[PDB]
Amino acid sequence: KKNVLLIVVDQWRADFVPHVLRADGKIDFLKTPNLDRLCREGVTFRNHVTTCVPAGPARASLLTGLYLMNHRAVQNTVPLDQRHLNLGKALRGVGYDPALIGYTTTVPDPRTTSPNDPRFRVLGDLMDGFHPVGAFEPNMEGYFGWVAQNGFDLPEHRPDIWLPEGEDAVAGATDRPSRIPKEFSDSTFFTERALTYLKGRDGKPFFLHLGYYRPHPPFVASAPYHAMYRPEDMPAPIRAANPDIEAAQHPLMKFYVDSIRRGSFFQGAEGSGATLDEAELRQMRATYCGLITEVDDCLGRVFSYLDETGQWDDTLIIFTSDHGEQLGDHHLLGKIGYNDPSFRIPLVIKDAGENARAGAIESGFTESIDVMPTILDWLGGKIPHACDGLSLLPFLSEGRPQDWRTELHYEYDFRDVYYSEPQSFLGLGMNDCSLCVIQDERYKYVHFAALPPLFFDLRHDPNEFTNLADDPAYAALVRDYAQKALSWRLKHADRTLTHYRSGPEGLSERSH
Amino acid sequence: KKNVLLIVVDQWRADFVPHVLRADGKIDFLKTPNLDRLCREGVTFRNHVTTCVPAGPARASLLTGLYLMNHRAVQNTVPLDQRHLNLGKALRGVGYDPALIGYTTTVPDPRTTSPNDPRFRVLGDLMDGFHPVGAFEPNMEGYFGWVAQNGFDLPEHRPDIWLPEGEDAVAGATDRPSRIPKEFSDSTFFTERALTYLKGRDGKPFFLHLGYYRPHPPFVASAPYHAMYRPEDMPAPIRAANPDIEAAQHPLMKFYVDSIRRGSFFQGAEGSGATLDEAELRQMRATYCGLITEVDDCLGRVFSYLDETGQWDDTLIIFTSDHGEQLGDHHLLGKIGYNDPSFRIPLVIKDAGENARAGAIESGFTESIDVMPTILDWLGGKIPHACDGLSLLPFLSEGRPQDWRTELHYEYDFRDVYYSEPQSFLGLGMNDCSLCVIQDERYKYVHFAALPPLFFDLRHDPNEFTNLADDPAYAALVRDYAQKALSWRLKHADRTLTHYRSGPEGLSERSH
Amino acid sequence: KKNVLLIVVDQWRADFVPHVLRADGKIDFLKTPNLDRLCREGVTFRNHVTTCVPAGPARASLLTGLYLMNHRAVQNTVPLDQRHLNLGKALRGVGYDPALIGYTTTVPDPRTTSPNDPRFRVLGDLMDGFHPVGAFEPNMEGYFGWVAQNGFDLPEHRPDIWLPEGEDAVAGATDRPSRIPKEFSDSTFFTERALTYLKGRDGKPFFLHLGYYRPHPPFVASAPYHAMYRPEDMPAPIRAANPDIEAAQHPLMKFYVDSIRRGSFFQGAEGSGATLDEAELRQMRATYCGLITEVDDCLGRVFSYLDETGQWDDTLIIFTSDHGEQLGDHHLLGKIGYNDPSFRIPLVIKDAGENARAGAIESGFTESIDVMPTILDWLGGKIPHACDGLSLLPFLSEGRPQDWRTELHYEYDFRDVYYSEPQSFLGLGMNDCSLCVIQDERYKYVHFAALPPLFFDLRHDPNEFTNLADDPAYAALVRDYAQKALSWRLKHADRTLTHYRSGPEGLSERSH
Amino acid sequence: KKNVLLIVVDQWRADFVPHVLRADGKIDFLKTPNLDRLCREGVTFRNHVTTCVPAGPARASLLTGLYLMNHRAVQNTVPLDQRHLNLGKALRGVGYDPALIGYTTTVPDPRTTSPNDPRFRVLGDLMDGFHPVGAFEPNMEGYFGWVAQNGFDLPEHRPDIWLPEGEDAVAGATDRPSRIPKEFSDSTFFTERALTYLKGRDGKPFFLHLGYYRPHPPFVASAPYHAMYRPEDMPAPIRAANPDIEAAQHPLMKFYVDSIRRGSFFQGAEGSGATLDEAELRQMRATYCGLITEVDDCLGRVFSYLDETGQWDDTLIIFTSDHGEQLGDHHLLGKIGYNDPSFRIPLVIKDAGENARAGAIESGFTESIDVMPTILDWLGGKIPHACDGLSLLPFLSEGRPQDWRTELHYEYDFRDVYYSEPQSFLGLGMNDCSLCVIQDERYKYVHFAALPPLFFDLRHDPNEFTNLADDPAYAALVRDYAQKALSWRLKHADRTLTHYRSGPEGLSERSH
Repeated sequence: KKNVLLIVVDQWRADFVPHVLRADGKIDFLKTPNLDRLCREGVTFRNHVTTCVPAGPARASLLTGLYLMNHRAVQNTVPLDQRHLNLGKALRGVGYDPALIGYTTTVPDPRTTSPNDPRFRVLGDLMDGFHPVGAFEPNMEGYFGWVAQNGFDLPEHRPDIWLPEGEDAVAGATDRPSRIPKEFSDSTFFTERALTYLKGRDGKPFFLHLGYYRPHPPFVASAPYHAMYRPEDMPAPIRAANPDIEAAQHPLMKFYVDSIRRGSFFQGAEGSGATLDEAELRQMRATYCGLITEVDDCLGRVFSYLDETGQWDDTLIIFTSDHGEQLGDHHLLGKIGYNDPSFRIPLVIKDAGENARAGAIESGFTESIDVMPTILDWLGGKIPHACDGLSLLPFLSEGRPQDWRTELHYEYDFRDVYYSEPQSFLGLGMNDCSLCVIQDERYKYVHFAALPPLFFDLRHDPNEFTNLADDPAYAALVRDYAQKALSWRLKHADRTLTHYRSGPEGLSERSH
Repeated sequence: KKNVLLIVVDQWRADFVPHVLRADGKIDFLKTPNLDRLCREGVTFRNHVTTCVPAGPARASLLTGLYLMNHRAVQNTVPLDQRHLNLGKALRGVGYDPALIGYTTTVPDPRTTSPNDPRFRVLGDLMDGFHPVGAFEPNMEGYFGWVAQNGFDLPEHRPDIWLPEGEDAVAGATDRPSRIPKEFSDSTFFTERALTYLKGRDGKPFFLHLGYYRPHPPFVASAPYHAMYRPEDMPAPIRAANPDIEAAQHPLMKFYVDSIRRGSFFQGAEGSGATLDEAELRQMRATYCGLITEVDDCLGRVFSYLDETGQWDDTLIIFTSDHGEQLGDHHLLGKIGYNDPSFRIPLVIKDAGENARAGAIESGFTESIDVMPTILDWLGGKIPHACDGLSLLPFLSEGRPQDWRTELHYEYDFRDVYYSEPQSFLGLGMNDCSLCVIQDERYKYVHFAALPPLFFDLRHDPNEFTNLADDPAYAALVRDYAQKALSWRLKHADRTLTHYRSGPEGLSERSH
Repeated sequence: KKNVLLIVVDQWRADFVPHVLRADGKIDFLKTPNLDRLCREGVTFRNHVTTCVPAGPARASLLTGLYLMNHRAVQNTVPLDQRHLNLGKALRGVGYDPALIGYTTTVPDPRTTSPNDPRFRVLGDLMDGFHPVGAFEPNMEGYFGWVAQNGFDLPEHRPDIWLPEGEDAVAGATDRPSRIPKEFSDSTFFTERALTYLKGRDGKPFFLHLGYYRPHPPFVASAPYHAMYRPEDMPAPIRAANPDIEAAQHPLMKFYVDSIRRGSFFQGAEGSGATLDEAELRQMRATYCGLITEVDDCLGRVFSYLDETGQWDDTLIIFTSDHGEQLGDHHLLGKIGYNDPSFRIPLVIKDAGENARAGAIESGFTESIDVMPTILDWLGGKIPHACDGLSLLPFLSEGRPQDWRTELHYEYDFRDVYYSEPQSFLGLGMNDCSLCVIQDERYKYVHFAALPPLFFDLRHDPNEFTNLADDPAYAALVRDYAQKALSWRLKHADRTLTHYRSGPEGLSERSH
Repeated sequence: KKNVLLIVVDQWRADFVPHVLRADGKIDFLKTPNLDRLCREGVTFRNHVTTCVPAGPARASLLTGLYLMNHRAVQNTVPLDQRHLNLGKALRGVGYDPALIGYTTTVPDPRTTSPNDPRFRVLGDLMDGFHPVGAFEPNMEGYFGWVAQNGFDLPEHRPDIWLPEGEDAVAGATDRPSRIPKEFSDSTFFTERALTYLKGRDGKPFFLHLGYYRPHPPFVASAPYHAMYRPEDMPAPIRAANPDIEAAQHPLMKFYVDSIRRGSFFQGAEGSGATLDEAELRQMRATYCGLITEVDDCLGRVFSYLDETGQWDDTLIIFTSDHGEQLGDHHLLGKIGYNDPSFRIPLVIKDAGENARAGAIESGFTESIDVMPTILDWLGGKIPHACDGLSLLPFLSEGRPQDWRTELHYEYDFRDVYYSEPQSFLGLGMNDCSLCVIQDERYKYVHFAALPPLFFDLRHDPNEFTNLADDPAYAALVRDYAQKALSWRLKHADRTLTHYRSGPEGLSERSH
């Protein structure tokens, strides 16, 4: 039997992975023993990125194997064209039920449904082609129903379960637990769904997308996770001397430094993200780590079931996140812009049976578009023609292919959506609000469609504080990176039908 | 606020409705206090039929408002063409989430998905366009997972929970409970799903299809429902002197009398349905009533939640079944052929607020195709052009429209499917294995595509034992009924585009 | 090489076929030597019918192999659903270019094109999937352009080329030629298109739909065709003693007797069709025969090219009409209602090489739905599942299959269209304005959806003057015919997906 | 009334436009009095380019308003995805019949038709959505049929009409006429189709795509066009000292210099294009000019009809070409690679009525993608969201918009097709065989996906002989152009659905 468990957490940064911290002789300041098991048994990818943010775009890339340039689900609230083949439909093509827990944050194609469809009132709903066995549901109704049915009385505004405990609590970064017990947390919910699904399968081959919401905000944790980590033990946020000097690097930086609000990160909180002080940021980070360890605890329950039923060694397990989180870096909160911490994400893969490269940490450059092709390759399917990504399976056996990519790529589109509208500030039209990034071990280039470009020397400036793009002494380098990214664009134009040929012998296909 | 609760039970006969029994001065030999509440508050339809059987075809009609002649999902295991507009998609068109609990038994259109799709391994899966919030799942995996997660240990073959209690139990009609406790029954499962969904909604307007599996077989009940009714208190089965004399009426009757097996009705049972004796049939009926009262008990929990939250008077509640059940009538078990008990089904409708016709029992002839138009009319939508059914709303206020139908209609297709293959016995090709029925208070005509027709005088022969179709003295009557059914065929040809017109002023539509 | 020439004339009656007239010892009062060649070399079908009228519906049946009950292009100006597979697309499936001359009178599916599409201003345009190589074009623009480019000056209203010659001419049935020379006639036009297409092919395998407009009205002929036949030599029209006694048979008869206008049949004419006298009707018939012989002359040019290039013996030639013409019968002009002369049409088929049944006249009952399956069978394709018709090829070799149909069937829908609106007169809604007909050598039954039925004894009443349906002594017969037609309905329900099955081994198909 | 005549010639270079030659004080060495009329009455665009070559890709751009990056019809023989809205369908959306003469060289989408479709045996057939009124047809069957029907006897291999006259003629560049009389030329054919269509319209509003094949090769002309121009009077070809020094600039240059054959340009000719001597090249150019003047003569007939019927002042006339022709430049023949002469094309536009800018010559940078939006804007339609081009109408009135593009762009894909397969030579995979170009008055940058880039200083090196891209002193410039092209890529990502938004008020659209 072959099973696939695709664990997709939300908003979990690549530098919050203990196996890699320990590899580099850093303090592993959070605990994730179950993720650590996967790392010991599998391959940990240390230069993995999501190809776009935030959740909608990122999950479109993950679940289609396409760049944002191809999928066009460019922001939350923007439709995903039905024409793209997604992992759910592809899994049906190899005889697998595409069972899904969590959410995909997918807006339907308006050509396919009524303009009155309630799916158009929310950020996104379930992507067509999956089989939902544990949905969050829009407005988290699935979760809240489950809490209510478990007999826990909810407040009148149900997200107020995430206010810190106590009538006197000040909303924001907090050393108080949330107002929801651990047993009724969202992470418990998703886990119970997983266990229910796996028990229903009763040994039959499975695919399961196991989605967790955490550590997405609000940054508040059920007891005792809220108190598990000390703020002084957390890595310091990396940021310029003040928000104004930060914002000076680029107009998009300025937009987000100015506009991000604390209430988008802590339930009920007032004020700007940028004005959080170091102590507050450290508490936030400790809470974030609490959330992370709550997921890991829950994963241990899923893993225990696989072990007890003798399915662990038959399961390909992929752990990843949809995207990262600034976590105060550069005066930002969230997953926006162009900085590494918004895009870099974990990826750990444990093959079936004893893995050839168990415990290895891979520096080859991998992108979230690669995960769908990997899964399909593993299950013996054809990788669709149209995918931009490649299978990672060679990494599990012999290593990085000679001809593998030599740069990481990602994209961000910041056109106006109902809750964040930078266009007027920036002076831009809707189709001119994007950027792409290309990077390697040495240099990072950020190319904006209609704003200035950025270029960082990552050996000297690993935290991206010193734009060099407009320095004449760097002209040849910036040229070279603009040129690599331009080649990337041309190599990734849509491939739907481009292998077909008419000719004297009729319709054919080209394979090379 | 306007809500819709569409309760769809499975295999529940119209003559197992206490309100109607009492109206006709019969003993109401089963208890259904919650259904009785709906009857007291709403309109009970006493001449309602499903337009086809079994579950797949019936639910296609229910959920599209189409005859089988139009929907073509002619048997279980036969695809439903994606072109038909179903209630789920139509509900999205009026801004409602099409939440569904239970199942639809729908085989996908092969033009829309891979031939490898696991949905093609089972009878049917969920119909496209619904939002599942409590699926049985193929092979009842949803249920069995929920049982397992609740900590109940299941047997190795999970349907063996429906063997009668005790190692010594003889499989078949039984006075022993099943091996599943009430708290872990399927009806409990669907109810918990309903309550979870409604609690998640938290007062917001809803549509919910609340599906129950019971009283579908196996005819075994959790304690103490197995013992709730005495076999001597049940209505006697209505059948000919012996199976051979029964089978003589028609070749299709003979097919089913000969082939139906007890193991399709009682878990693990051996032998033919037809050879059950009167005592066995009475026990089966008592068990069936047990199952029915277990549903009604569960409905009381859903209704209690609506009452406690003040939503009862804002909810249109429709109770119906997908089809009926022979229950030993005519030596048959199941939902097959042409007899009234396979097609006649409950229908009770309680409008929002104090109903103008509360407690009324309606004799107007209504068909399951009418339910979708009723729901959409009630929610202020347009009834799609293509529907064969009409809205029932006039019945809730002034009564039967002057121009309402004056005959009931239904259809059955018996072409070969993997578990029941009458073609070779009958001598027929696949496109020649159907019948249609037309009836009124006086006469019933059964027209077969390629076998002999049947005609019953229902005043003299209410139980359809004496075919008159080949009696010359009935030629004018049979003529008249063949002619009504033929007019019916012509009046119901597909209406997808037939209202459109080209002409000098361009494209238009005709409304009358 | 295998070629197919499908010649489709318009409005040509089956009883205007000399080979059959001579077979029955009648005077062959018109000349058609080229059609007579096909008859001598092939099989002439004497009981062929179009399954519906007028041109749009008839050509939908011809070009899809579907009954009107399935195709739903129920009247002129009503869309043809894109879902039906037509002969053009099927021909592409066997590697043939679906070249077409003439017209198909097809209204596009509004779901496929803008509501502003100019194709919605006319009766119909070209059916999707054909390759036009000689279109009439809407409003006959293709023709009129060709005339103008040939240097003939057209009148200001271009159809006035069909006024009889002379300023003093009275419009109507005429012994004067039209105002267009033979060399610039429509039949010359289509022929020149054919020859141009065949010369372009230069021996390569072809399919060609060679459409002629004639003998469709206006009943006026280029010289000397207008004078070729004497009115006294024509068959007398068959009609009741006066229009009122005619109209009494049925309300639909009354509608058409009352409403048909002469200007729909003769350019510029005033007055009712019904009031034409016997002399006028005889002239009309002589003109009609003139038109027919002009087509036959033109066919001789196409046939001469096939002969000179050695392709005759490699070509399957099918000659047929879209429908017939009342030609004064029953006080009617046109193709309407239920009478034999509107539906009965020629069919002659000459196979490649020396035909086994050369010169034979076939009485087996054949329908226009059979022609598409015949063509595809001949070219080695699969007959689509969805076709209602069957291949005629067995008739060319061994004869009528044992299991061939034993009745002829056709349909007419008379719902309101911009130029003919019987609904208010009849008292009917749009979906209640149809009939179907079933007949054999002895009896004819006409079943109306919502009007009275008709039944004729064809041995005693070959011209359908004496309705017997309401005669009690005929109850068993009418019963029997209503019953055959009802079986026909059930046997012909849509077959798109009904051969597919889910089951344990996955998706399969049933072949029998 | 508003009419549109879109004249699309084939293979006509921008520097073969007399009005522009005379404007720049050059000898106008060819005569085109009818094109000159349009120039005197309208606006001549002197910096117009096709966005890709050869014919298939170019006509996809022209007829969709999309870059090659979006349409993906990347080479001849590669399918055009049905999802793109083309001008034919858009014209139906404004109530215009999309009449077309010539050809579109469009390979159908294989998801839409059988793999056996004969349209897959040729380079391309007619694009879906047009109404053909004068097709060349695959293999020019339409033309050759018309010749044959006109009574001209064709040779056994019909393209041998383009061998030079005389049994002794050497195939290649020639001072002999072709073997087809002027009256039976292809340009006469298209013209007769136009006149036939316009006469059929009889004053009603029209759209007509009037396609000419000439001056596409074979470079041989009917008498006396073959002798109309002296070889010594032609502009000299611009090329390096020898083919090897030419080929050294870039591997793609080398491919084409090496592989192009004379038989692709002159009927029956042997040998390489590159080895033609100056005299031969001059003759070729004189023949090419002959072909051009034959088109112009034919246009005068169409224009005469518009004048005689009083429609000239009601017609928007757009004259353009699908692409250019190297004509010996850079040792090349054809439309390949990256040089200006393959991409630069005429564009002249005469508005209805007396034009505000009659006689003006516009230097604003315009691209073939702009033509569809112009036509639709002119006819009062919405420009589709998805178009990459913009309407040119502002140029006809006030001039170049302030915010108009400041660079020209084009693309070439050279992946393997049946007749030209550079991949193995180049060492490339199929999705790595493309380039894009960006240019302005001063500099030209050619960016290859997987080969070296090129950069020209057009003031010093107008004929693109000196690549500077690898010169360090040009690093900042090449950077700047790579960066403009990269911004171009990002600004032109697919726009199908990217204006839609979900949100609290339901589905909406963003306009800015």
